[PDB]
Amino acid sequence: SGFRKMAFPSGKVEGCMVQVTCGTTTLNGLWLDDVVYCPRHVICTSEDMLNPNYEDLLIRKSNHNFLVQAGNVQLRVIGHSMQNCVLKLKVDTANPKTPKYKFVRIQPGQTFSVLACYNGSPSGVYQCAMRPNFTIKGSFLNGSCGSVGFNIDYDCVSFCYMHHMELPTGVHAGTDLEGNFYGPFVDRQTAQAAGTDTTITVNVLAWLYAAVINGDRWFLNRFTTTLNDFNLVAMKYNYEPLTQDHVDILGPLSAQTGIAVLDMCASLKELLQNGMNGRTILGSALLEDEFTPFDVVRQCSGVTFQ
Amino acid sequence: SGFRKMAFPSGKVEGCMVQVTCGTTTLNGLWLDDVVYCPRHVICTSEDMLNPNYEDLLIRKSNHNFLVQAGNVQLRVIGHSMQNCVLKLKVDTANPKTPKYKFVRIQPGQTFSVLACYNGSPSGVYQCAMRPNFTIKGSFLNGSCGSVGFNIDYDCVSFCYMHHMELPTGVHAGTDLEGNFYGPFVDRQTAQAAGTDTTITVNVLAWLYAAVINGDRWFLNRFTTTLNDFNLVAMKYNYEPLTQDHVDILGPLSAQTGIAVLDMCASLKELLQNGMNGRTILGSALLEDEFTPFDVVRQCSGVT
Ligand SMILES: *[C@@](O)(C(N)=O)[C@@H](C[C@@H]1CCNC1=O)NC(=O)[C@H](CC1CC1)n1cc(F)cc(NC(=O)OC(C)(C)C)c1=O
Ligand SMILES: *[C@](O)(C(N)=O)[C@@H](C[C@@H]1CCNC1=O)NC(=O)[C@H](CC1CC1)n1cc(F)cc(NC(=O)OC(C)(C)C)c1=O
Repeated sequence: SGFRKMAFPSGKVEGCMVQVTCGTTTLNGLWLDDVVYCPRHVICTSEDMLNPNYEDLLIRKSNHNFLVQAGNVQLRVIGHSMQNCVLKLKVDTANPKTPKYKFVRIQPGQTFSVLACYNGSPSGVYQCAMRPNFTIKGSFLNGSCGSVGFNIDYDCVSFCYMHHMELPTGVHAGTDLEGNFYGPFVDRQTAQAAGTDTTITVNVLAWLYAAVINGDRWFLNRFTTTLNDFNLVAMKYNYEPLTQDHVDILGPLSAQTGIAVLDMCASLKELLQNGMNGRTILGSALLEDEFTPFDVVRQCSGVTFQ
Repeated sequence: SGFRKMAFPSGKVEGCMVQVTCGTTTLNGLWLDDVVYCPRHVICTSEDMLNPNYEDLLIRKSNHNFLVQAGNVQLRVIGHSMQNCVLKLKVDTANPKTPKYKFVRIQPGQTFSVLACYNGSPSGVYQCAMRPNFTIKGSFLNGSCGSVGFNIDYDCVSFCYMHHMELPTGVHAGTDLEGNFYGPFVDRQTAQAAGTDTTITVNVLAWLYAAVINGDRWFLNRFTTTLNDFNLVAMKYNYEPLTQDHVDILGPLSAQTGIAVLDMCASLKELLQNGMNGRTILGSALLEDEFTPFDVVRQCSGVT
C-alpha cells in the first residue's frame, strides 16, 4: 500500500566512496578492487578549467600528486591513466568491501539511484532518470563531483553515472564509468546548454498503472486509441513518441490490472487534452515520468536485494 | 543546486536487518548488540489476531520457535521478552556491525528515512514525515513489518520508527523502538482509521526557502503580513498555526535568503488564496510539506 519515489539501499556503494585530492581540488572517487575512478578534472586548477589540455596536465602529474583517503587511511597510488573523461588511479590495496559490480551505459528514460557524496563521505540518496535531453535533475553542490548513480540487480551493482557538472536551469551532466558523457557535453568551464526536455511517455503510462494498482481510477475512460492517434496528440504536449516496443514493455502491467495499454493511452490522451481539472493522481497534480515500468513492478511486488 | 527528496544513506541500517520467522509469520527485525527487535505480532496466527493475548501467547513460545536469519547464518535465540508492542529476542551473538545508535521518539512534522525490507533484505529507501495525525505516507507490502525509520547525525543512527500496519487511505502506522505506537493505534485486527490530517505550515515555508535558494523566485512579492493575519487565512485551509517558535526555527533560512518570515508568509497566503496559475515551484504544482527547515539546510549546505 502507498507509492513512493524510492531509491536502492546504498550500503554497497557507501563502502566504495573515497576522497581524491590533487593539489587544491578535492572530490569523490569510486574504489573498486585496486582501482579508484574519478572525474579527470581533479587535476585542474581554476585557471586551467576554461580550456584544459587534460593529456598535458596528466603528464605533469606523478603518482604522489594524488592523495586518496578511505576514512583515515591513505591509499598509496601506484599508477594512473585516463579513459575518456575519467581518471583511473591504481592503488596498492584492493577494497575489501568491493561488491559484485559492472559498468553500464543507460538509455534516456531509465532510472537510477544517486549517492550524493562530499569529501568521500555519503550524504544522501535519491532516485532520478536520464532525461531525453541527456541531463539529470539531481541535487548537487560543489564537492559532489565523483558521486555515482547505480542500480542493484540482486547482489550486482550496476554503475551507470558519475557526476561532473551543472548546466543552465540547475540540471546536471556526467559520464558512464568509462568516462563517456551522456549527451554532447564537455568537461570544461564553457557555455553549454541542454536541448529542450520532453516527458518520458512510457514512464507516465507505467505510473498511471501504479495509480490503478493503488486504487486511483478516476481517469480511466471508455475509449481506446491507436498508437498513431495517441502520438499525434502527445507530440503536441512535448511527450516522447510511444513505440510498439514501449507498448510491449507495458504488457505485464496491463495483465496485472486488466487495462489494455491502448485503453490506458486513451486515458492519458484525455488528460493531456483536458488537463487534470484540479484533480490529483497518487497525490500529484502533475503526471510523473521518473518511474520505469520495472520500477513500478519492483515497488508493487516488493522485489528485494542482497 | 537542485532540490530532491533525499533519504539518509542506508548502509548502517542494512547491516542490522534480519529475518524473523515464527511459525507461518516472517518479517523483519533489527539486530543491535545481542538483541533483535521486531513487532510482537510475529507470534500470532491469523486466528490470534482478533484480540491477541500477547503475554499468554509469548509464555507458550519457545526460544526455538524463533528462526532468525542474518544472511546465510541462523542466530540462536537464547531469550525473549516484550516491551509494549515490540518483541526483544536475545541471541547468542552480538551484531559485529552494530553502529552507534539511540532510540528516539519523534514529533509530528519531523522527517526520517525508511528502509523498506522484506524477508530481512533491504528493498528500498525513502523519506517520510510523521504526520500531525500520527500516520506516515509510506510504501509497504506484506512482509514489510519490522522495517525501521531513522535519522543519522554524524555517525549516530537515531531509530525513531518500526512498521506495524496499514490503514484505510493507504497510509501507515507503527511504533518507536520502545514499542509505543505513534497515535492511538493498537496492534490487533480491528477497524482503525486516521484522524483528519493537517498541513505542516512550517515545512511549507522551509520548502519555499529551498525554492528561492535554488533560484525559483517568481512567487516572491513585496508584501508582508502579520503572524495573526497569516494564521487567520492559512487555518481556513487546514494548515497548522504558525507559532513564534516556528518563526524562530526558520531564522537561518530567512537570514540565508534575506527574506523575512512574514515576507515569505505573504507569498504563501497568496499561493493558498489564488493557486499557482499554472506555474510550478521546484517542479511541483502543489505545496510540499515533507521537508523540515533542517532538511533544507542539510541539502542546501551539504552536510555529510
Ligand atoms: C505486517 O505485519 C507485515 N507482516 O508486514 C504489516 C503489513 C501491512 C500489509 C500491507 N502493508 C502493510 O503495511 N501489518 C499488518 O498486517 C497489520 C498487523 C498489525 C496489527 C497487528 N494489519 C493487520 C490486519 F489484520 C489488518 C491491517 N490493515 C488493514 O486491513 O488495512 C486495510 C487498508 C486493508 C483495511 C493491518 O495492517
Ligand atoms: C565538481 O567539479 C565538483 N567538484 O563537485 C562539479 C560540481 C558542480 C558545481 C555546482 N554543482 C555541481 O554539480 N563541477 C563543476 O564545477 C564543473 C567543472 C566540470 C566541467 C569541468 N563546472 C565548472 C564550472 F566552472 C562551471 C560549472 N557550471 C556552471 O557554471 O553552471 C551554469 C548553470 C552556471 C552555467 C560547472 O559545472
